[PDB]
This record gives sequence, C-alpha cells and structure tokens, in this order.
Amino acid sequence: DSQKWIVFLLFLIVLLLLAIVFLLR
Amino acid sequence: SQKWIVFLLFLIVLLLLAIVFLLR
Amino acid sequence: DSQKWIVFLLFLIVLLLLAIVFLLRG
Amino acid sequence: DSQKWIVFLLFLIVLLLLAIVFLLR
Amino acid sequence: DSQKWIVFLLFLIVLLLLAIVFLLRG
Ligand SMILES: CCCCCCCCOCCOCCOCCOCCO
Ligand SMILES: CCCCCCCCOCCOCCOCCOCCO
Repeated sequence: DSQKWIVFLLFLIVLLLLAIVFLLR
Repeated sequence: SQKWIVFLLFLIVLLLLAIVFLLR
Repeated sequence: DSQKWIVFLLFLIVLLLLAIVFLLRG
Repeated sequence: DSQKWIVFLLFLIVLLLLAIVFLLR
Repeated sequence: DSQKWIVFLLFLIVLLLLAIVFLLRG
C-alpha cells in the first residue's frame, strides 16, 4: 500500500525533525 | 490514512516553527 | 476532503522553509 | 487535481531543502 | 501514478533531512 509507505516516511521525517530540534537546542 | 497524514503534517509544522524560533 | 488540508499544511511548510532560508542568508 | 498540487508542493519542499543543505554546506 | 511521485519525493526529503543531520553532527 502506497499510503502506508507515505505514513511511514512522514513518521521518519517527524523523527528526523525531532533530532534536528534536539541538536539545535 | 488521511488522518495520519494530517496529524503528522501538523507535528511537522510545529517542529518547523520551533526550528524557526531557534534560528531567530 | 482532507486533500485541501494536506495542501494547506504543505503550503505552510513551504512558507516555513522560505523563512528558514531567509534566516540562514541573513 | 489535489494530487498534482500535493506533488508540486513536495517538489518545492525538496528544492527548498536542497537550498538549505547548500547554505549549511 | 501520483502516489509513486509522492513516495519518491518523500524519500528524497528523508535523504535531505539525513544530510542535514549529518551536517549538524559534523
Ligand atoms: C530552488 C533553489 C535551488 C536549490 C539549490 C541548489 C543549488 C544551490 O547552489 C546555488 C549556487 O549559488 C551559489 C551560492 O553562493 C554561495 C553560497 O553562499 C552565498 C549565500 O550568502
Ligand atoms: C533530490 C536530491 C536528493 C539527494 C540529496 C542527497 C545529498 C546530496 O546533496 C548534497 C548537496 O550539497 C551540495 C554540494 O555539497 C557541498 C559542496 O561544497 C562543500 C565544500 O566544497
């Protein structure tokens, strides 16, 4: 399912943004 | 799936706004 | 439908990334 | 078509992220 | 299809964010 992969990639993007915020803070 | 995408995009917007505040 | 919501959120993301680019430049 | 606009916005996001990477590199 | 383009662009975004994290750590 393409939607499942889209959701998984968005979750990965959320994790990467969290890591970026932690690095900046 | 649409609700998941909307919720994750809202989280992304929140995190990007936090990054913008951190830069400034 | 949620498609308009997704489009609006992505537009907000584009604006935020533009702001990030502007802050990085100056 | 909303899918076309979603793809267009994602492409703009990719270009902006590439510009950010170039600025930070 | 449009779904394939969305998946490909999200994968590119993931790669770019990974590069950003690598730069921040480096
Ligand atoms: C849609 C934007 C294009 C995506 C960026 C890819 C190309 C980035 O390279 C641009 C080359 O221009 C040279 C930049 O000048 C040196 C960088 O520092 C100047 C900023 O103050
Ligand atoms: C759609 C693009 C997805 C691929 C991105 C993966 C990372 C490759 O992009 C690197 C961008 O950086 C540009 C060149 O790197 C900096 C070179 O100058 C630094 C010292 O010379």
